[PDB]
Amino acid sequence: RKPKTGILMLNMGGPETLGDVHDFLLRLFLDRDLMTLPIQNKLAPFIAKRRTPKIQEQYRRIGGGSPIKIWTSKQGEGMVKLLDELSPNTAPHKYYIGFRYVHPLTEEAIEEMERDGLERAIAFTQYPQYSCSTTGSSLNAIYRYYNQVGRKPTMKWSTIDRWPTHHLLIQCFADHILKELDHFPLEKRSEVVILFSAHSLPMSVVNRGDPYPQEVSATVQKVMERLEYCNPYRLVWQSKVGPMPWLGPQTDESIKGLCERGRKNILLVPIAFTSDHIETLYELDIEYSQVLAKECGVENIRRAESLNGNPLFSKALADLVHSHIQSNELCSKQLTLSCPLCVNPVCRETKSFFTSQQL
Amino acid sequence: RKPKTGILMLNMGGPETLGDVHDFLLRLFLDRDLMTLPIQNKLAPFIAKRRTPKIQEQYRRIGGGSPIKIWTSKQGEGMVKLLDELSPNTAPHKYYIGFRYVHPLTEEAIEEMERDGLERAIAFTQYPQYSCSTTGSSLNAIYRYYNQVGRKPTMKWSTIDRWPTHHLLIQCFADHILKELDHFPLEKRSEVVILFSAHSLPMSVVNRGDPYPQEVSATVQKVMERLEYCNPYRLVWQSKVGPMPWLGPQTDESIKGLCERGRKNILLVPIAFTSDHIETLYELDIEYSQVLAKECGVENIRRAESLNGNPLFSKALADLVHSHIQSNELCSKQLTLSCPLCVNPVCRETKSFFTSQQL
Ligand code: FDE
Ligand code: FDE
Ligand SMILES: C[C@H](CCC(=O)O)[C@H]1CC[C@H]2[C@@H]3[C@H](O)C[C@@H]4C[C@H](O)CC[C@]4(C)[C@H]3C[C@H](O)[C@]12C
Ligand SMILES: C[C@H](CCC(=O)O)[C@H]1CC[C@H]2[C@@H]3[C@H](O)C[C@@H]4C[C@H](O)CC[C@]4(C)[C@H]3C[C@H](O)[C@]12C
Ligand SMILES: C[C@H](CCC(=O)O)[C@H]1CC[C@H]2[C@@H]3[C@H](O)C[C@@H]4C[C@H](O)CC[C@]4(C)[C@H]3C[C@H](O)[C@]12C
Ligand SMILES: C[C@H](CCC(=O)O)[C@H]1CC[C@H]2[C@@H]3[C@H](O)C[C@@H]4C[C@H](O)CC[C@]4(C)[C@H]3C[C@H](O)[C@]12C
Ligand code: FES
Ligand code: FES
Ligand SMILES: [Cl-]
Repeated sequence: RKPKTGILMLNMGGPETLGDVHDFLLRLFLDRDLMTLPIQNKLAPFIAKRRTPKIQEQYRRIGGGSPIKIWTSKQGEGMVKLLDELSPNTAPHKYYIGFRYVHPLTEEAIEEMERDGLERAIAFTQYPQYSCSTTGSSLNAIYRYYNQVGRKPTMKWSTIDRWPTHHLLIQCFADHILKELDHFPLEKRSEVVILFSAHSLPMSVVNRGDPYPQEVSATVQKVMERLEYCNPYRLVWQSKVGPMPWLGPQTDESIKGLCERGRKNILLVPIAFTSDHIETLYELDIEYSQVLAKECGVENIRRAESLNGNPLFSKALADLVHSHIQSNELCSKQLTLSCPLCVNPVCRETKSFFTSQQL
Repeated sequence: RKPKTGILMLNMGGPETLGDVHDFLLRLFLDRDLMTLPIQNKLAPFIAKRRTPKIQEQYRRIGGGSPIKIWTSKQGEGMVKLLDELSPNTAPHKYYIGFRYVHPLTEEAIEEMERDGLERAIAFTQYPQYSCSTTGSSLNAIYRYYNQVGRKPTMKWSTIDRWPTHHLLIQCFADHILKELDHFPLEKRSEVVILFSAHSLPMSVVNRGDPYPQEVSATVQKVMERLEYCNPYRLVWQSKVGPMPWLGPQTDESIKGLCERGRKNILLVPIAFTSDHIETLYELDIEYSQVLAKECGVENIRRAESLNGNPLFSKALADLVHSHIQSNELCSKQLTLSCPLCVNPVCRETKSFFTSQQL
């Protein structure tokens, strides 16, 4: 039996091996939805080859590459098997992986989606919190596809563009946090500082009105509420890159700063990206961690697990697709509003694309 | 009969008349908990004198002054009256007004709380979201007082240092928003953009690790969930003041930007300060409102009411004190953690002051 309802899972993806790094950065620095540079078509191929060594080193430090493709597939299969039982009417359900910077590319997934002749297609972002640089770009890619190809869609599109506070997403964070808290000495458990750490954004993106900072902040509050504020916490921002101003406090500074002030037990929480990724300076570079413990007497710096393959996550995914199908909405109301200082002509077009879909 | 349980309502206060503007600014720029300047004791008087004209002008544009004292008394009386019934064991209760920069000063209130012979004092901040420059300074003032009169408290202190998501606070916001939405033509309601507007913080305070932006974001999300995301929204920051970088987007530029992009109906919501204050450029300056109205034809720009006299607010204030008293907590868990990059040695002393209190 042919597939009825297709679920396109959107993410930036990641280099499978250190060999895939160059082409990851290449596509990344070419993404005008993410950034605009002078003579970009020529500077991109450069910067990519230029930073490849550095990025290659960082991925080596965490296993040799990104496991996103595998976790997404395993999560997708778990979502589908549950979707076939939850909503018989829209079954069979089939999932497609739509990575932005590496194969299987977004356009490739759409292209294949068109061929299987689906009745309904769902652009399901894998970023719980919305940013024009993440979800925005993935959704813009879909619009850019049909327009670069020159023809209209042959299936009904809709989208789950954000889910910063989905009750089952919150339950998974709380569970992973409790699980890691148990790894600290029993007599220090209540002194542990929970440090929520999300990827920073350049202030120029924040200042034009990106909704990301506000949604990440909302996820954090729901998690602490579920945990009944058992420990103190802070929302900090990691991996800023370059010399320009980025939203702080930086995770690096915060850990050092916190240690210089007596807090020896820290629990980092990946609150805005659901799969493993590049870690922070004090977790990786061993030379810096020594100086740290030698002066501040750092006791424990731990990191909660990523929602990788927790089966309770698949239940979160399927529950979202199910609700979406039952509500008949084409996108959240937040998507109908562009950033106050948006200067990307494609944003409006992508918006209209989804609000204008049939059914 | 004498007062048993005293409730100290903390806030920055405000100039009652245009004549009280100088001393207000004076005490403000002298606040070391708010900002640190070189030879501050000399520079403060100058800055205060140099800005009084502009601030007097601003307050005149809104009626000639701030009504914070009157509204706080009203809410205070309503809170006390409701407590005496909710908590008979701690009754009778008495509210005191502790403004930071104008009479009745924080110190004046504490000094009077002693004389009344209270056997319990509650430092209750009127800012739902915590910032070191707001609630932090007012709490630091309580510690700075006893550390001046060289003596110790004759009563037991405790504090309600934050309440960003108190359910009755959320209901009030949603009620005022719905009520204001009705003032727009009904054929345009669903298109009204809800602009939550909170006072900005300098980027140096944000990067230091101030919890304010994350708590304000939490209030926003709670309010929108309560309204069913009936309209699109954005959290923006107002009253920048100065040349240095502050957290954006700025309310002024967001309104201009939103209008330049076809969003004609905007609803402004004062989400982080519960009483009337200085408004934005497009609400005051008539020269700008016109340019805006004709360069990009804006239809309606309205501001929801401040949670001034709404009785449901008094009920929120009372429900908080009651819950606080029955939980037996001395402060929130969050107060036990200082900012990652704190450089104010008084902060941790203020912390110990509250966590070390009897019972
Ligand atoms: C401008 C910008 C913005 C943004 C945003 C963001 C968000 C919201 C999220 C995110 C993410 C990310 N990224 Fe992001 N972002 C950016 C960027 C970037 C770059 C450039 C890169 C590559 C690396 C280097 O250094 O080069 C990235 C990248 C990135 C990735 C990979 C990395 C790691 O670390 O792992 C991640 C996952 N990013 N992101
Ligand atoms: C640095 C800083 C920080 C901060 C924060 C804050 C928050 C969180 C909240 C707030 C508030 C306020 N303020 Fe604030 N702040 C600041 C500041 C300031 C100043 C300088 C002033 C006076 C005015 C002028 O211009 O000078 C103020 C001020 C202020 C007041 C008065 C105004 C109006 O607008 O009305 C208000 C209410 N503040 N705020
Ligand atoms: C000027 C432009 C930013 C323009 C803008 O923000 O509006 C910035 C962004 C990318 C930068 C370039 C990239 O960082 C790659 C190169 C880095 C070298 O250290 C300087 C030359 C170099 C070629 C940079 C020149 C210049 O600083 C660029 C081109
Ligand atoms: C960090 C990287 C340069 C790396 C390198 O030279 O090795 C530089 C080059 C292109 C830069 C970006 C582009 O200049 C476009 C944006 C310009 C804004 O002022 C900051 C964010 C912004 C998104 C920049 C972030 C950062 O400074 C980038 C990404
Ligand atoms: C140098 C000092 C900041 C020191 C520090 O951060 O460690 C800053 C903060 C307050 C500033 C002063 C205030 O802004 C008041 C004046 C403003 C004028 O535009 C310049 C002179 C002026 C007198 C400023 C001189 C200088 O930039 C000051 C004194
Ligand atoms: C706006 C005001 C000067 C007003 C005037 O000259 O008429 C200046 C003088 C003191 C300055 C503050 C002080 O320099 C202390 C802080 C320094 C940080 O770098 C920015 C925020 C910070 C809080 C400054 C905000 C703003 O630039 C202030 C408040
Ligand atoms: S950059 Fe946010 S809608 Fe275009
Ligand atoms: S500045 Fe935040 S605790 Fe001191
Ligand atoms: Cl829009």
